[PDB]
Amino acid sequence: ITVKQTNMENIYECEFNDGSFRLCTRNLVPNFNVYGERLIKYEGVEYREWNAFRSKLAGAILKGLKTNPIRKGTKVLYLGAASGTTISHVSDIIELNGKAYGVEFSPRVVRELLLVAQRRPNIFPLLADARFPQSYKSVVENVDVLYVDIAQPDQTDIAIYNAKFFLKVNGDMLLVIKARSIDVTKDPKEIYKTEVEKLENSNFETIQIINLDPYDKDHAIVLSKYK
RNA sequence: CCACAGAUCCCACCCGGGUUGAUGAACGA
RNA sequence: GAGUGGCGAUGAUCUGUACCCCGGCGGGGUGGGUGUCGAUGGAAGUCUGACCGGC
Repeated sequence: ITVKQTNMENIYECEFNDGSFRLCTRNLVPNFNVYGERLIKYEGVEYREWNAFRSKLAGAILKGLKTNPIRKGTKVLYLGAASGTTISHVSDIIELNGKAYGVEFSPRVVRELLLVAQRRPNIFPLLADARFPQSYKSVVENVDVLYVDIAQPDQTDIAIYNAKFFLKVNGDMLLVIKARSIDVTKDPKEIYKTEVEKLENSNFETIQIINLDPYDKDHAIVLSKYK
């Protein structure tokens, strides 16, 4: 075993007893895991193993995401927080300084998000519909990163709408494009092109476009900058 | 010896089972 | 001149030589099994489908 820093703040890799390499984050709440993930101690510091198959952000990293705009003390608005798998990892990355506002409109699921956000001062859960930022306007601030993973046909439009509400100028947006929930009939690759055009036809400046394959089928993630 | 009975067996329908479980399957608030 | 303090059944040794280490000893780690509990940890990991009867 060995753990060491990567190009990106508070994100680390492990050399393993066998010789595999897995991503991990520095555990903000030591002894405690959110999904079933492995806890690893090295030189008396505890890391949480970041499974790429579950977290699209880890997936994006392993698919060579240039620069990660989520770091120490970053303010992120996180649309589609779901059960808290990925958002827990951005909690770790961001540390007590930065803040993460987790928007999620499915109660059956915010149920389990609560448990994550109780243990974590970083995370401000919100049972609200991301199509109406008016209904959480009164709790959030402006932000550096708009991380958007929402299952919706008009997911791109929703994201833009939130952006002009809460995204700082020169802030970054990580937008997960879910082809099969925008249209199961269309070709995933046509969809990626047309949704990126929406961002450009607003004024987002496409920085990097990644295809999340192995890890996520018919998905892509866009990193771009709001102007 | 036949006749006729008997009940069984199916045998197939018939019904219910039954698409909201037939089966068999060794326990321990 | 008076009182105290003096081996020993009313009881020494042998083995948990742990490893080896740095300074017989100090400290160190690695060990054993054992007390606690835990983790989430690890366990063909989670039955079966042709026709069941009543008549």
